[PDB]
Amino acid sequence: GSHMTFVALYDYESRTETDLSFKKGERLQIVNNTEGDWWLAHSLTTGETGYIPSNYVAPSD
Ligand code: NI
Repeated sequence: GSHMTFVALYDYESRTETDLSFKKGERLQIVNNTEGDWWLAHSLTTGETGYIPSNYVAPSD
């Protein structure tokens, strides 16, 4: 709940208001994971927030 972050595996460009654009290697907090395919995430690396494809991240663990 504050102990885990995820790492971006690939670059992703959002053209939607609510998606997050990110680069591979960013450190992300998962905010909402109620759905399996799209998660609300916050990038600690950029300070930006938005939905991400869950297949584009893996736990940093
Ligand atoms: Ni935690």
